Amino acid sequence: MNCFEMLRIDEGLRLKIYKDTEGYYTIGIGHLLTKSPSLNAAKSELDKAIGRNCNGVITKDEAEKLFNQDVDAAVRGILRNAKLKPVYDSLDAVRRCALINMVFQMGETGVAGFTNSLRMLQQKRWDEAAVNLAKSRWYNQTPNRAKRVITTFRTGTWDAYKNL
Repeated sequence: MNCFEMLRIDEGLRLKIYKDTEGYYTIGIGHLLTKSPSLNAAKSELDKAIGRNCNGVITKDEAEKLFNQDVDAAVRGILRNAKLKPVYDSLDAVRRCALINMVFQMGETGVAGFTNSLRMLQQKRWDEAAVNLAKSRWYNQTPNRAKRVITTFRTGTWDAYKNL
């Protein structure tokens, strides 16, 4: 399992163009196509991105391609972020997925807020970090997702996602 699978489960994968909460044309795992109100413009952007005639429908593999670009852009930001940089730098691959997961959820700025949690994570105090994370506002609002993410930080495995 990789990052794609974790997010496919927490956020959801859509193979046909859809509108998000706000009305924007999206696809894959929350991959924004365009802020234009046109379905055609949306399809046009997809074909560009794919490099082929899709008519608004992609394969899993393709979505994965897009998800990775999205992931790269997130990381690039992380790496220009003093508080986040050393933590990401310090985590293993699995654990890096969990952090990304958070970024995707609440943005770069929201995660930067977990001052302490972050400190513990960079120090490999997994449990304390998990304890710490559970006091957030985030943990109370999206508790299923948050439990799964914390469990990943705590164990360094995909156990939370095993039978999903």
